[PDB]
Amino acid sequence: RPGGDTIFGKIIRKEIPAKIIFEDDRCLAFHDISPQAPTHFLVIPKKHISQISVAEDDDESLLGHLMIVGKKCAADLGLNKGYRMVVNEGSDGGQSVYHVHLHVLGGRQMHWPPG
Amino acid sequence: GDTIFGKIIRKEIPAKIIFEDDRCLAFHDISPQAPTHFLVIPKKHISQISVAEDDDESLLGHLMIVGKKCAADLGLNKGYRMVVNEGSDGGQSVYHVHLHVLGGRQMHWPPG
Ligand SMILES: O=C(NCCc1c[nH]c2ccccc12)OC[C@H]1O[C@@H](n2cnc3c2ncn2ccnc32)[C@H](O)[C@@H]1O
Repeated sequence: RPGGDTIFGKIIRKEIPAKIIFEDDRCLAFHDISPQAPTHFLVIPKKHISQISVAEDDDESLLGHLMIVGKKCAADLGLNKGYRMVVNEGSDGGQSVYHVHLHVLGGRQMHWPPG
Repeated sequence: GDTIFGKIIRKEIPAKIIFEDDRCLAFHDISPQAPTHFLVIPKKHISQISVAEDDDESLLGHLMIVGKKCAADLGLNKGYRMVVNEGSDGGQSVYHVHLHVLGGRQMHWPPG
């Protein structure tokens, strides 16, 4: 299926409700249901890629697109004091959904280390 | 608006370089927050992700691809976390765009 089998595939296909921020032919941005900051959203590819470790060389511009859409959405949402973008890989990185996704967090001071 | 990362690109100060090509550089972070902690930066001086141009998408993606190939080469088979900080709330420490890659331990939630 277009978008894959994960929960994020179902969001892409409008089978499960989500609070969409932005959508184009390549990606979808929506608020996280378990926010860790005052603003916390995800940007995901519509093409299913399970995790960043298996991304193809030809997936470069798509991955870049996630970050451009992320920074544009942060702007549109009024994160003028800044934000943090996170991609997690595998067990050690902390991945509960195996569909590549960019976390964007802001509206408070983010601390170091980033987990 | 030169930065310390500009000096690193120009080879004017030491850094432990992992990988270089014509448009980016990966090197170990001087202040590591995990057993493995490196940066991937563009050679082009983009001050912060918030000012990246549309035309830069491919380059930003390249940082992530380079980062994931370096992680594999450094033996990070249990996973890793990639981070880009923007602005004071993001805790951006150097005004030259950089991708952090951290692994070699469990990374926690929230991510700061
Ligand atoms: O994979 C990850 N890793 C980060 C967290 C983590 C998990 N395991 C770890 C072990 C260690 C450290 C961190 C972690 O995050 C997936 C994200 O998807 C979010 N999410 C899941 N379902 C929906 C949704 N967001 C909107 N939705 C709308 C409708 N349905 C959903 C979820 O809240 C989470 O932040």
